[PDB]
Amino acid sequence: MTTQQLKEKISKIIDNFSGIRVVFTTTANELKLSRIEGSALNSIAEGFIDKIKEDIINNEDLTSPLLSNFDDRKNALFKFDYEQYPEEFNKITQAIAIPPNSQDYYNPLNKFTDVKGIIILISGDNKCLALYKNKTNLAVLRNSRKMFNLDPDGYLKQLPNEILRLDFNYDLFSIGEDFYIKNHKTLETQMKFHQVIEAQAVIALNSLRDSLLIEDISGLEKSSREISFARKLAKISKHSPVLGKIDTKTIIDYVSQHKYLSAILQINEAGDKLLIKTKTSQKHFIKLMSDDYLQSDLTKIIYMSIAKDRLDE
Amino acid sequence: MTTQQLKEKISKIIDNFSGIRVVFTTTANELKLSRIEGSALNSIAEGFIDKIKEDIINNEDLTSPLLSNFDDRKNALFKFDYEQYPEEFNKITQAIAIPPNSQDYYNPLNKFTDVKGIIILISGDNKCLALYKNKTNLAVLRNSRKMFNLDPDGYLKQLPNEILRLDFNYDLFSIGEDFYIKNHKTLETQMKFHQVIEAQAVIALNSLRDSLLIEDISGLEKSSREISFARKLAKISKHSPVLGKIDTKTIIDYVSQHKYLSAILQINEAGDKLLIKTKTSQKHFIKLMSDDYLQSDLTKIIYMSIAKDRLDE
Repeated sequence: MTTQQLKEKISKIIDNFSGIRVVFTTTANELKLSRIEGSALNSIAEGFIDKIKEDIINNEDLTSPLLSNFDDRKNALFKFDYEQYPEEFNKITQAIAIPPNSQDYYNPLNKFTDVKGIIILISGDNKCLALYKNKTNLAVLRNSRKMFNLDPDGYLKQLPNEILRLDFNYDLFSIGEDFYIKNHKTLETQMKFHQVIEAQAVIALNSLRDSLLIEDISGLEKSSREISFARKLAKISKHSPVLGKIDTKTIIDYVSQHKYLSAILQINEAGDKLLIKTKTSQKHFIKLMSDDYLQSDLTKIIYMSIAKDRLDE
Repeated sequence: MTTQQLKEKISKIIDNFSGIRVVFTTTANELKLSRIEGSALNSIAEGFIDKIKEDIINNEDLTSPLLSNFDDRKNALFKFDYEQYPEEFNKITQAIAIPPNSQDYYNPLNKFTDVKGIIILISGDNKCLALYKNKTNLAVLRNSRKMFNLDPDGYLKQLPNEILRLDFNYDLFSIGEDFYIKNHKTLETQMKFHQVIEAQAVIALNSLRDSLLIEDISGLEKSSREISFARKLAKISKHSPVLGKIDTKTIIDYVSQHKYLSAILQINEAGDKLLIKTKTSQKHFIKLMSDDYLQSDLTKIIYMSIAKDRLDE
């Protein structure tokens, strides 16, 4: 389901906006309905609709690649292509379909410390888009305290620091039965997705040691505890057009002949394995199995692709 | 000044943290000093240090490219390489150097509607890093409203709507005499940099007209009122490895041979100029002069680089 089709689904919901209702997900994994005032609700609706337009509708550089094809692209919504739905995904699926007559409402004596996330149900064209935000530390919003009598020298101090936020920023959303991610840190941390990524990264590490391309993998095994390397290891494990496709000797000779790659990735003292241990050399070898080292067919200049897309498909 | 040098400067300030003091910049372009309570000041220091570490120190994939070399890369702090300092740049430069004994303090009767931005002066290793935050449009809170006496009759509703925010999110910062941008929308909008960008885009249009490579520029001028195309026109005007090379016939033949481009970028009946009228053809020609169409010398697959880095340095 292409990016343009995502745009037309979003515009069908937006331009036929039917209603908005907000679901709080608690720490006990029960969807408690909210009690947002009508005027604030209209303001919320307006702001979030504008945010959706700015990020999807009028966003011409909006790209929809796979989450397992993780790269560094701003204004990019990743398609969730994994088999494992963290419990909040199922909670959002059920959040789509609380019947309107339900009295399962959120008691506000909970002081908004039970609030674990916030679900914004924007409905349109008889469909229901669902946004998810989290309950961050309340940015520490300090207001001037003018205790005095009722203070031109007062000082700034957060008073309640229990007030709900929703700074108009979806971390992820779901249309139909298709989930999209904007703030990946939320998925890997709050929803505890790092397990899946680290397991796929271990699969990649095993394929690398079994491929016998490098000499000492303890460098990569050390770097695999960080998630910034685990995502790239998972990307290589699931999408590498180099690992498992081109033979090892061709890769060794490619590094040898490639002037820059040889100077960036040092070659082994023998010549059948590679010596890749330091953080930068690890990152370069990672970008090597990612096929990010590309030469121009016009200007004949080599580049370093942070984000790329196949054109033949 | 490379990215690693930024990393060691930032860790020098962080690991030798000496103090933090906050300056409010008003709408009249005068730096009024703040009155943040000590504990809240401590929370600010803590949170902003964590954000700085997460975005610079512990960010292993942090890139520091030029602002005029704008591409779509997350975890990237753009180096301000223009000659024109928007007024807030000078305001931050002067914010670095308010003497500690200054009593030019912000009177809080202003209800924080005079607050135009917020300057966070994080000092360390006898240097002063300076963060800048603004009041983003898409920002809102909600507190519970309910009372009766002091009965489930009440709703959630924002009431003060004057409270200062300072989400732990810097839009840009300045170390020494080197400015870096994170939230580019803040620069192009609040600081009104879009004039400079549109001027560079008109310069690019003129350079394209002088190149005599295209036939009709009316499409480009229509799309140039949008800023998302103006940034790409500025990138081509200052960095294009294709524009500025007088070889239109070579580019024509390249497009002809290029399997993908030939279907999108049509050649005229005389074969000396290009036919670029539709938005899609415009976007493809833009990514063409950006040298984003790159073929692998290993997998022999053509790709579309959203973000790239020249490797020669």
